[PDB]
Amino acid sequence: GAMIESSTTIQVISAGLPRTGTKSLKNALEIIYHKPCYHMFEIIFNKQSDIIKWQNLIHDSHMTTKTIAIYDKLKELLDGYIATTDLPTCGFYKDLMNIYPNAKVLLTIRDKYDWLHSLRKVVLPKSNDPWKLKIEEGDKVLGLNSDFYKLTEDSLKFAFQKDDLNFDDDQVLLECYDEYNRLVQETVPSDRLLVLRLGDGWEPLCKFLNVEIPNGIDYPCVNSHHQMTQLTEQLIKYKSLDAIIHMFPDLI
Ligand SMILES: Nc1ncnc2c1ncn2[C@@H]1O[C@H](COP(=O)(O)O)[C@@H](OP(=O)(O)O)[C@H]1O
Ligand SMILES: O=[N+]([O-])c1cc(N[C@@H]2CCN(Cc3ccccc3)C2)ccc1CO
Repeated sequence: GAMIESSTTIQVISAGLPRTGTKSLKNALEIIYHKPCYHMFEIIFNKQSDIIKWQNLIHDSHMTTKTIAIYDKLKELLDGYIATTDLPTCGFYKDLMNIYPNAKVLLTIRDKYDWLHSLRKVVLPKSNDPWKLKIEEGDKVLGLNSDFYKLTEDSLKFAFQKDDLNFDDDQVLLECYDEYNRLVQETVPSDRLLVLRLGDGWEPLCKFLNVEIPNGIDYPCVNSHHQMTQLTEQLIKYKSLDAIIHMFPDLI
């Protein structure tokens, strides 16, 4: 196809929850658009100063005049990006649709038990799981503190529309996952929504976005819980990111 000059603004809003292929989708959108896509890894690795900003925005999110200040801060946080994925953004999908009326919406989904298992290995181990201590030890190497965990918790509560949440309760998390995915599909006009399942690859995505399939580039497969376990163990072993980063090429 011909090469055209794409606008550096949010063109794709992905409402998918963490551990549904968000990092592979981020990578895929960056391959298509050649500009950055937001993700929790953007915060962790490039913009830890954004943590307090997302926390403030969530704090005010329950609240039109008030909306304009909030929408202005969302636009500010996303300046220079061509798409959003992952927490903390995904709970804001309805507001992002208003701010970027010409953006299209994605929802990444998967088997709920595979999702929960992945979530418990990477994002939200149970309180009494010994792996939680290793996760926390590796995170300190990256400069992540209790405010990072607060942002994860609060952005999940915001996405699930809950005042509080028993994070150690699998049944609660599974119900919230199903309800969240059902609500996205009931909210977004079908013309504006593409549901992606793990394994779908390039073709439905590129058709929805009116772009060619990237020539000679396989659809990304990154950020498996096995890979995250290795990342945590290697951070613990070497005590820095820069000592190990060459071992995690497309994930980091
Ligand atoms: N192209 C692909 N095909 C199959 N699974 C993929 C994939 N890309 C990512 N995944 C899976 O999506 C999960 C990561 O999602 P996210 O990037 O949103 O955290 C991981 O699940 P597992 O933890 O079950 O391996 C990973 O294996
Ligand atoms: O809020 N999330 O959804 C969310 C939270 C985390 N936190 C986890 C807890 C343990 N630590 C492991 C690690 C994962 C990746 C990079 C470095 C370290 C971070 C990670 C991802 C997401 C979504 O991509």
